Amino acid sequence: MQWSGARALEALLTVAGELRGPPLQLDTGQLLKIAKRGGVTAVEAVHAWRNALTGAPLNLTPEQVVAIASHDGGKQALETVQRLLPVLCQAHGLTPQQVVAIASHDGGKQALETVQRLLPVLCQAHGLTPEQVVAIASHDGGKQALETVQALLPVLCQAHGLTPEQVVAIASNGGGKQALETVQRLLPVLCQAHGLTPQQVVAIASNGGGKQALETVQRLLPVLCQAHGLTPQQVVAIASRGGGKQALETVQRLLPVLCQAHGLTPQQVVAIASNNGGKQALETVQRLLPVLCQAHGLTPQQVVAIASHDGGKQALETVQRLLPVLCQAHGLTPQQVVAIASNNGGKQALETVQRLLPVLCQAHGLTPEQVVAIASNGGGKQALETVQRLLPVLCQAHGLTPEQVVAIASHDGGKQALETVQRLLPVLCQAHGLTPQQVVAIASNGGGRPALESIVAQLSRPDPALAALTNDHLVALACLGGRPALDAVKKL
DNA sequence: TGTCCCTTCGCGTCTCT
DNA sequence: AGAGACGCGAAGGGACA
Repeated sequence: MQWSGARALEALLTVAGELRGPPLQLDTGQLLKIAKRGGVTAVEAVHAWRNALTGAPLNLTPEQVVAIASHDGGKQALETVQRLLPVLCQAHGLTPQQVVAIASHDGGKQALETVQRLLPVLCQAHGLTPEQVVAIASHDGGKQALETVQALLPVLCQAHGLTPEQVVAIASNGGGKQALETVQRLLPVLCQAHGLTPQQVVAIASNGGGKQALETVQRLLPVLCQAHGLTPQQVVAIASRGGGKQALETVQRLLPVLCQAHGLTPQQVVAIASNNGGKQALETVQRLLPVLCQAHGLTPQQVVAIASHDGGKQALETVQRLLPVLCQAHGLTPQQVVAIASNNGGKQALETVQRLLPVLCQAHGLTPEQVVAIASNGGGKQALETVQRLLPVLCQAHGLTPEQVVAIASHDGGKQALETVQRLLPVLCQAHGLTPQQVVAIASNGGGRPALESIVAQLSRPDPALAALTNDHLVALACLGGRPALDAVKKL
């Protein structure tokens, strides 16, 4: 495509077709996906050994191969997986899914090779579970996290009195080596000098870009409290709730402005920045707040709500754009649009709503009020889309009212709930004698899926705290609490 | 042009009261 | 109920060969 070599672009497009060909069945989006983050060697390599990967001792799925390949160094990983997957699975007892998960990142070769080399000395001499070692390694720069963990885990646990859980939490992100190193250096300083509980320091470090956040706090903590009247707790919030270095800096820079000119409480400013891409939200509310509280739009309170979530920027922009079209064209109050946008993935919901509202309301016979309810949760897009698919099959093949399906959908994780009802409603109702309404009741909550999955596992294989509770109790329990409630009872 | 490592950001799901 | 934690992963940048 680009410019350097000559004429061998044939060979590239040759292969591009043969991967739609018959070991893998790659669609366009996937080849694109590989080509994009993986590069051409990646695409070359998939083809290169696509039969070897599909069967043999590996028996990987296509989407697994895609997953491994579509990353910087993808080629290297694919080669390194062929070599090591069997030995890591047998000689160190990992699942394939685990080996893949290690591999599906930038520098997978380095991660895999380093696991092989250090999985024992960690699990043995530092009593770490393999789960934990995989966790540390399942990230960009895994080699470094692993390697650094080995070096510092004695030191961090002896001299600074940290739990191993905490060390793993820190290392189990991108930039582990850095966060670890930076903690070691700054833990005393931050603790004695700036007066922070080690718990808070670990909180901060246990995100991506922790090194930055630690350093930035040390520097900016005094100022934000002294000059800007923030509590250290409030500062730590920002620095560990996603905002990181960026948010802290942005807060300092934009705090006076948003309070004087745009008239917000610092309590709100913190709320807004205590999230991923605070910087983004903040800057977005600095603009846009006017045009939202004018161009009829909304109250500051409402704007703050929309912004106080991951990807607030997206939400605010999607609101300003689609607010008129939804309100005027599809007949929604601004109150509803705000509700829809006041969640993770607001942009996604609003957009999905606009395109599925009519579809649901004519073709599937829902009220708008219903659609809004479905949309007014985290992962709205997913529910709406799943409702669309699964409504007819749920009502016909499994005989539920719509009002029921909407109930199941109207909760965070709606998608999972619905899907899981589909899998389990039969086995539950016939094999263990539950009644749809019960199964629906269980599902109509947060954590509806794990509730159901738990409820089944229990009935099919009556785990240690057997009998005692009859089925109707387990149901009532699961509605009340869910998987927490059932696990909790099992522990008694 | 590939490989490896680091940081920021966005979406989705579950639980803790 | 809503806030907060957790998991997953895209995207963007830097360093070096």
